[PDB]
Amino acid sequence: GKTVLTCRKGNGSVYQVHGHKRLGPAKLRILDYAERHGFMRGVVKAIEHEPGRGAPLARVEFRHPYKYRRVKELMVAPEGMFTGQSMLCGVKAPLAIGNVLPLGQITEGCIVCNVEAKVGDRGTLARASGDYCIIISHNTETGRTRLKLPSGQKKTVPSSCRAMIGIVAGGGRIEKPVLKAGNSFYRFRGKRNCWPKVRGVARNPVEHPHGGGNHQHIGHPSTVSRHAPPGQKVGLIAARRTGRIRGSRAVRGA
RNA sequence: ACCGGCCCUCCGUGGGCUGCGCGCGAGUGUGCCUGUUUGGACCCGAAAGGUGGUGAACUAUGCCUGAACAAGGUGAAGCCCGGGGAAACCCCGGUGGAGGCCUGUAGCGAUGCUGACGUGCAAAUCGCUCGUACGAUUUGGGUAUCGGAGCGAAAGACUCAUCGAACCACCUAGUAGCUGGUUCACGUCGAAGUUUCCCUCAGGAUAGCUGGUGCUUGUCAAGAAGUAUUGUGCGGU
RNA sequence: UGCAGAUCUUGGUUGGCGUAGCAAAGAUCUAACGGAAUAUUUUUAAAUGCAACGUUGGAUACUGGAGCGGGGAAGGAUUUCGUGCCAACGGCACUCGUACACGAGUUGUUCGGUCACUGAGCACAACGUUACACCGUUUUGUUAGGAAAGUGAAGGUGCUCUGAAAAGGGGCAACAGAGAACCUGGGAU
RNA sequence: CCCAACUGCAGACCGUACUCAUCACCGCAUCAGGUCCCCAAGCAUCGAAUGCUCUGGUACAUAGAGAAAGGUACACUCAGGGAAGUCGGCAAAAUAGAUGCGUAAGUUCGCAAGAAGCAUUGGCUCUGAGGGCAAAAAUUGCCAACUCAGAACUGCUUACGGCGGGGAAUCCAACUGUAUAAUUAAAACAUAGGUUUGUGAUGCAUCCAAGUGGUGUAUGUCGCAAACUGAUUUCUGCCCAGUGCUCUGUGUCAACGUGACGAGAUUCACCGACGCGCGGGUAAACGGCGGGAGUAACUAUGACUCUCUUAAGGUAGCCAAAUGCCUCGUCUUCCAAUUAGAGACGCGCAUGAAUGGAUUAAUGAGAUUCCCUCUGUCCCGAGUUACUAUCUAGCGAAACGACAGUCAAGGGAACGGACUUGAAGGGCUAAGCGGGGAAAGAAGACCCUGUUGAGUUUGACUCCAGUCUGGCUCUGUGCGGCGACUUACGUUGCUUCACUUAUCGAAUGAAGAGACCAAUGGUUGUUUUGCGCAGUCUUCGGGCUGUGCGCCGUCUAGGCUGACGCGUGCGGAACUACUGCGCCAAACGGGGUGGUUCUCCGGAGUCUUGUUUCGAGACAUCUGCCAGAUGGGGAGUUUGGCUGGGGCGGCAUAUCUGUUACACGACAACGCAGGUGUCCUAAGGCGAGCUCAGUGGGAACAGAAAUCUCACGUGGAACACAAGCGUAAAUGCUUGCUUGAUUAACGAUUUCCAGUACGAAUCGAGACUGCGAAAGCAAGGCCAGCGAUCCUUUGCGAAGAACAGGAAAUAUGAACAAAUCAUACCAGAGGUGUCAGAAUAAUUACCACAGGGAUAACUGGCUUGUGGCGGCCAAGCGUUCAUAGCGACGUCGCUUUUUGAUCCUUCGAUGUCGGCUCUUCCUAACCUAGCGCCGCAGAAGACGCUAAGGGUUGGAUUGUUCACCCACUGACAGGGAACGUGAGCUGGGUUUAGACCGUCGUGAGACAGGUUGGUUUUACCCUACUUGGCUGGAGAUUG
RNA sequence: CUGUGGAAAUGCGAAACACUUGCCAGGUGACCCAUCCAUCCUCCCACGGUGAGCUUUCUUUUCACCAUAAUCCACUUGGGCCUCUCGACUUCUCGCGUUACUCGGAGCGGGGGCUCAAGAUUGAAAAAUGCAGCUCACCCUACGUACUGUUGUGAGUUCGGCGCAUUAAAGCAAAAACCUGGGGUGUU
RNA sequence: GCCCGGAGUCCGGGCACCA
Ligand SMILES: [K+]
Ligand SMILES: [K+]
Ligand SMILES: [K+]
Ligand SMILES: [K+]
Ligand SMILES: [K+]
Ligand SMILES: [K+]
Ligand SMILES: [K+]
Ligand SMILES: [K+]
Ligand SMILES: [K+]
Ligand SMILES: [K+]
Ligand SMILES: [K+]
Ligand SMILES: [K+]
Ligand SMILES: [Mg+2]
Ligand SMILES: [Mg+2]
Ligand SMILES: [Mg+2]
Ligand SMILES: [Mg+2]
Ligand SMILES: [Mg+2]
Ligand SMILES: [Mg+2]
Ligand SMILES: [Mg+2]
Ligand SMILES: [Mg+2]
Ligand SMILES: [Mg+2]
Ligand SMILES: [Mg+2]
Ligand SMILES: [Mg+2]
Ligand SMILES: [Mg+2]
Ligand SMILES: [Mg+2]
Ligand SMILES: [Mg+2]
Ligand SMILES: [Mg+2]
Ligand SMILES: [Mg+2]
Ligand SMILES: [Mg+2]
Ligand SMILES: [Mg+2]
Ligand SMILES: [Mg+2]
Ligand SMILES: [Mg+2]
Ligand SMILES: [Mg+2]
Ligand SMILES: [Mg+2]
Ligand SMILES: [Mg+2]
Ligand SMILES: [Mg+2]
Ligand SMILES: [Mg+2]
Ligand SMILES: [Mg+2]
Ligand SMILES: [Mg+2]
Ligand SMILES: [Mg+2]
Ligand SMILES: [Mg+2]
Ligand SMILES: [Mg+2]
Ligand SMILES: [Mg+2]
Ligand SMILES: [Mg+2]
Ligand SMILES: [Mg+2]
Ligand SMILES: [Mg+2]
Ligand SMILES: [Mg+2]
Ligand SMILES: [Mg+2]
Ligand SMILES: [Mg+2]
Ligand SMILES: [Mg+2]
Ligand SMILES: [Mg+2]
Ligand SMILES: [Mg+2]
Ligand SMILES: [Mg+2]
Ligand SMILES: [Mg+2]
Ligand SMILES: [Mg+2]
Ligand SMILES: [Mg+2]
Ligand SMILES: [Mg+2]
Ligand SMILES: [Mg+2]
Ligand SMILES: [Mg+2]
Ligand SMILES: [Mg+2]
Ligand SMILES: [Mg+2]
Ligand SMILES: [Mg+2]
Ligand SMILES: [Mg+2]
Ligand SMILES: [Mg+2]
Ligand SMILES: [Mg+2]
Ligand SMILES: [Mg+2]
Ligand SMILES: [Mg+2]
Ligand SMILES: [Mg+2]
Ligand SMILES: [Mg+2]
Ligand SMILES: [Mg+2]
Ligand SMILES: [Mg+2]
Ligand SMILES: [Mg+2]
Ligand SMILES: [Mg+2]
Ligand SMILES: [Mg+2]
Ligand SMILES: [Mg+2]
Ligand SMILES: [Mg+2]
Ligand SMILES: [Mg+2]
Ligand SMILES: [Mg+2]
Ligand SMILES: [Mg+2]
Ligand SMILES: [Mg+2]
Ligand SMILES: [Mg+2]
Ligand code: NA
Ligand code: NA
Ligand code: NA
Ligand code: NA
Ligand code: NA
Ligand code: NA
Ligand code: NA
Ligand code: NA
Ligand code: NA
Ligand code: NA
Ligand code: NA
Ligand code: NA
Ligand code: NA
Ligand code: NA
Ligand code: NA
Ligand code: NA
Ligand code: NA
Repeated sequence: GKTVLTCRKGNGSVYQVHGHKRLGPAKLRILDYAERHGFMRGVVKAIEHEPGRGAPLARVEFRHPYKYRRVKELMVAPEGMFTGQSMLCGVKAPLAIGNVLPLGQITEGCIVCNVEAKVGDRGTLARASGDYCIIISHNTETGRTRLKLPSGQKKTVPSSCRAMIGIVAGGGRIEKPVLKAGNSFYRFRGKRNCWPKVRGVARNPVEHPHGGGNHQHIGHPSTVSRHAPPGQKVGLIAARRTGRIRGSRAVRGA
């Protein structure tokens, strides 16, 4: 046979991200001495749109801690951010929408976004259009905090990780029907080469495990093992169950 | 009878087997022809397999930076002015110019005549007719992804007239129980398509039929005869 | 070391045969001149030198500005110009020619490129891997466990010492992007 | 030294001609193909449509003459009828601009829509409406542009170009789009909408020979990766038994470990993970979703009942549907007539629910039926034009070419140009034509064979990457817990917890770590910080253990309490406010030392048993090496034979009996009738006694059949089994005793046969025996019942005796000895049934090669069962009467228009159904001519004779031949000619590649099932035929 | 005096309104459709002067031409802003404006000003050029010399108005080079 | 063939195959 399309994407030749018009990575500011002992004040200068992303971004301007110069950062904007607003980051920052605080300084039951999973990672959780986390409890003996992720899972992180108060802007994006193949064409223009999609049963036996036959059909169960080699692992991978879901859903993941 | 080897018995000047043994040597070197075997192997011929390199100017898809798209039809939202009504709200006339909207040039395609040509203008072209024509649109240059690999709105399509595995050189004069060929004269002889075994049934080995070289002899006849006679046996058509 | 055949190899010759044809894009006519291509006869004029070629004037007609108009890129590289010339070539013809021969022609402070920008991208150095570099990384601000700055602010001396500040090696990739100081007339071919 | 206005001098390098295309580029070429950019006039007109023209550019494409046939056309017209043509309205005709009026069902309310349909349109002369700019303003004056609406008069030959035909229905796909360059544009793909799965980064998917390597990821669940269905509306039923996927506590599974016997190799015991088994879940995972009886007041049907059975027994819906074999189903409608269309019905070979069911407005170069208009598609053809062909001037090929070119019959390799017999035939030739040359092209692609392949699949055989799992190593420090070992003290195997230096993850331009707040810290230190107590050692110098006291060692914003003590705190000087945009750098000062110059110290806290900082941490998410499972993701190879083709079937593949078999022996077929892969310690061996099957006469229950008795009884019984042969004081039956079913020095021979092996059998010699009084019989059950090389495995070569290897002691392990281990020689056993003995699953319609007429699918040839057409005899039918007309039970033929049987010709090719067109032949006579006969009154008919000269139709449905209806007629006969006729046509069907459905298969795929779409090439040669001309010749050229 | 004028929008240029690659911050480069108005230019008309065409009859007629490069100097239309009006919708429903989807106490409109963009006019260049006519005029062989002439309210047309500027789950590259300012140096 | 388990021993499992 020939190589399956799932394996060909791993080479990454014509299937890499389109990033010519992107503005760069969106991160919180570097954790330094000032943020660990006091607070730094910044000003929101502009709200900008980046192709391939749903949530808007904010340009915040700070003063350099040690030099006579200005530092410009690029972050994911929470809902309610406006131009001219003052942003405070540090252990002594107050509790308000748009501030960045250590997780141990936020009262249980608050809504946060842009949460670090490692101290100094500069934000890796709850970054999509309308997502947020919820603080559940603090453990002062071990200095750890418990969070509820947008997927419904619970995670424990060190209390020195930072987070932003509020929810990400741009929510409710997936509620509008697309109605046209042309609209999907423009949506994927800024992400990567992955659309349109051809079904496996419509291909030939040389290309896909589902191809071939005088009728269009899979001839074997479509649930495939976790240990299957690449080129054989297509269909529903290591599925614990199949079919229409009746009742309360279970929590996805491991 | 003797030499070597394996044995049996009543244990003898018994017995019975076995050797590519002995039994007054015949070998060895060289020339030449014929036969068997390996090699390119009497001459020409596959579909395949492997090692290393060259191609995205045809064509497939992504990216960067440029260019292009007559003339009409229909008439969405928003806005204006009038009426009706207790209200809620409803109605007419304008304006405006939306749409993977319609007719239709250029452009991009290729439905029918199963038209023309069919040793052509052409190793796919020509004529009418036909699809679409502000969009998932057409197009220049640059750049990125390939050979058990690349790319594909998927037809096993396309990757320089080559693709159900490209091209170039080499291993390679690849192997072929199968098809084709195989160059002077006269003379003496002259067949078989049957038996047994073989993954054997388009092929071999084996016996038979044939040729050559003879050996030992005889000469009217040995171990002669596809025939009779006499005698003596066999038989169930 | 002897050939009649292997859809055998390489040359030459051959009937078919002066045959099949040389039928898309409408079309030419006339006088004069040129040319060896005539108005060519011994044995009145027609019935015995046909047919065809270039230039100029006139006539007729086509292309019909999405042109058999005027300029460029890719590609080609003397096909450009003058004079001469008709053996072979332009599947008919040639006195014509993008044919053949002999000589000529391309001029920039300002036009295009470059000096001198970045893009999709490439891959020297450094490091790592490989039996073997002919392998990998090398723009998400950016090489390398990584000492890659050779520049020089204020100040002193005299008419040339001491040192503040600057993180992230060296290149290439656009003749349609960025950039770029000149216009008309000519009797000047 | 800086500058303004001038001025003086100098301004480097490469490109520059021409072209950019119906002749300069790529297509072998000056090729009707292809190739990016800029400039773009006048009139008609909505106009870059189309037609004509000024500027600029061309007259370059081989020409002249000129009404043959047949052709091509970006050329036309036809009376009357109007699809009767055809598979099919293919092709052509036809509608058409603008303005006014008007417009159906259905519908997602947007559309459908230009729905459908009616009317007007020329020319000329007039009239009205629609505006700007000025002024001392419902006024006056001046002036531009081309639309719209009317009136009178007058005319038509309906008159350029350009420009939708329309309607009623069924099937499929929602729509725009894509897509097999060069035979398929579609119902296929995509799409929006819907559902499911994995996954919180040390992740999921995944590239890669390898590394601190790479992609989705410049990302973070409203995300990324992997599948299925295919808009909206209304819905999506039951099954977890099978296969798969997935989640939890003890049988089995490997290395590594831990112990034993032994001198050691060897061997044994215990321990030992994932996985597989057990136990759950899961169908919008692959898939699946029944039989048989009876039963209601006429019959029918069966609401009802019973029965067998499943994991569940097809629910809502829909149907002779692109799915129904029978089948042209049955009823209605459409027509004069319908294998067609529509609407109904449903025990549906084999419909059915995201392998999606049902329905749908709009859309479609998609499939099908009907209607209006229109027509040369047809009845049935005719006339005209331009370019060819035709003749001439110039120029000038190819294909093909054994040799050649008149027929009839015959035989022949079964369809001759050549051969046999007959019949024609003077020579040369121009234009046509498609009967023959089984004409040309291409070593048949269909079918079969080869110990040839390739693409694809999986439950084939043998393996490899990837994933998971165990062991060791990487690997360090303490305090404990639970066991083990050996005579409570020492090691060790697992572990709880606390550490940090190995290692791992992340961030940062390695940008402020920890302490100073003080110990179950260290105190051998940069330039001289140690001092005691107790115990115990000593090289007599001083150590070690445990303890104390000094030293290392130290500052600070704020806030409480009594400058200065104590506690707290832990490195701190921040506009408010409810939410909204200001500037900050290259040091001021102050001390010490130098002469208000130059330097040090603060401003700006000190220190470092040292790690850049966080997180984890001796684990794995790390490195390497062994071990196990999984693993069509990938590699390699295989997938019997015979055969009235091959396949399915069968075994004629190794073997036994009777017959074919022709009176020695031998003899074929997928010939006939039957057997074999076993069974028996007795069913083997011997001695003795006896006589079987059956029949007849007799005896309580007792009978046709129980047991007893007498007689006859040539085997009619028995002998394991198939059959044949054989046997009577026995080869049979009963009984007694036994192990000849052992060993048997390589003795010889028969059968098959090569005079090989294997199996079976025959005649002997030697040992020890059995039964017999003995002679004698017996080393299986008479003849069928079985197996090479290599490899594995068992038995025999006991103990002693021999001054030496001998008649009589098995041999070797090569320098030699002791004990193990291994090997050799002889006789058996574990098996090859394809049986003289390879280790082996499918598919190809995407297909390939070498060959085969040794072999199938057409024609032809032999045959004629079957099909068709006839005779002879005469039981009966015919009011009686065998024979007007028929004729059973039987029997004799003919034909090659059916289909079978065979395999002779053709596989380096003879174009494979039907229709259209055209000619000819046959007679078994439908009509037409003339007759005989009747159950012939007339009329209409039945049967038969001579006779093939003439004739033999128009339509609906279907690809059809065939079939069946409507209508006309004198009649609507049957057949042949390579199942006449494709270089004559057509291409509907059949039979490639695309795609859908049903059934089958795990799958790739299959179906003589249904459906839609799918290049038809060449004549100029010879002959034949049709016309057209030139010209010799009687010794048919001469005598 | 130590740049300077104006209450303000912001103006003033012979050389001190000098320097600023120590440093920092902005901007230009730099990107967006369609409608409407519309540049350079083209085509039509009107006005008429040079030469040709036709003229049996008509035609104050038909045709050709009628031009101004770069560079430099000195009233309109549109946008933004300042000032005054002791500042408008006080009051049953205010006002300005576009073909068009709207704007105003966070300051409409009106008078007067400042500034930007696109044009108009005037002049230097520039008539000395170019194009036609005459060329039996005045010459002779010279490319020879004199001389004459030199309106649009139309219809098209992307330069510009024009962007924080299009459908948008689509939101329209970057850098060199250059410009200005904040601080600082400098003149008295 | 090995390990088992359940009945001198027949079945059910998990493994292993040079005549
Ligand atoms: K040889
Ligand atoms: K190539
Ligand atoms: K429109
Ligand atoms: K309709
Ligand atoms: K369209
Ligand atoms: K299509
Ligand atoms: K199509
Ligand atoms: K289509
Ligand atoms: K001629
Ligand atoms: K000629
Ligand atoms: K000629
Ligand atoms: K012929
Ligand atoms: Mg990238
Ligand atoms: Mg900062
Ligand atoms: Mg397909
Ligand atoms: Mg596969
Ligand atoms: Mg298929
Ligand atoms: Mg070869
Ligand atoms: Mg091979
Ligand atoms: Mg290309
Ligand atoms: Mg259209
Ligand atoms: Mg054709
Ligand atoms: Mg296919
Ligand atoms: Mg050879
Ligand atoms: Mg031969
Ligand atoms: Mg002879
Ligand atoms: Mg064999
Ligand atoms: Mg020769
Ligand atoms: Mg000719
Ligand atoms: Mg021709
Ligand atoms: Mg013309
Ligand atoms: Mg020529
Ligand atoms: Mg030349
Ligand atoms: Mg780059
Ligand atoms: Mg440029
Ligand atoms: Mg330049
Ligand atoms: Mg051409
Ligand atoms: Mg007009
Ligand atoms: Mg045109
Ligand atoms: Mg036009
Ligand atoms: Mg020509
Ligand atoms: Mg007619
Ligand atoms: Mg008529
Ligand atoms: Mg018909
Ligand atoms: Mg048609
Ligand atoms: Mg209606
Ligand atoms: Mg109409
Ligand atoms: Mg469609
Ligand atoms: Mg379409
Ligand atoms: Mg095609
Ligand atoms: Mg749906
Ligand atoms: Mg649907
Ligand atoms: Mg199940
Ligand atoms: Mg049905
Ligand atoms: Mg049907
Ligand atoms: Mg019909
Ligand atoms: Mg079914
Ligand atoms: Mg279901
Ligand atoms: Mg189905
Ligand atoms: Mg459409
Ligand atoms: Mg279509
Ligand atoms: Mg004949
Ligand atoms: Mg012949
Ligand atoms: Mg062949
Ligand atoms: Mg064979
Ligand atoms: Mg395989
Ligand atoms: Mg005999
Ligand atoms: Mg015999
Ligand atoms: Mg006896
Ligand atoms: Mg015997
Ligand atoms: Mg197919
Ligand atoms: Mg044959
Ligand atoms: Mg042949
Ligand atoms: Mg042929
Ligand atoms: Mg033929
Ligand atoms: Mg026949
Ligand atoms: Mg035929
Ligand atoms: Mg044909
Ligand atoms: Mg035919
Ligand atoms: Mg024919
Ligand atoms: Mg078909
Ligand atoms: Na799809
Ligand atoms: Na399907
Ligand atoms: Na399916
Ligand atoms: Na459209
Ligand atoms: Na042969
Ligand atoms: Na042109
Ligand atoms: Na460059
Ligand atoms: Na050109
Ligand atoms: Na030409
Ligand atoms: Na589809
Ligand atoms: Na299951
Ligand atoms: Na049903
Ligand atoms: Na029907
Ligand atoms: Na750091
Ligand atoms: Na066979
Ligand atoms: Na017969
Ligand atoms: Na007759």
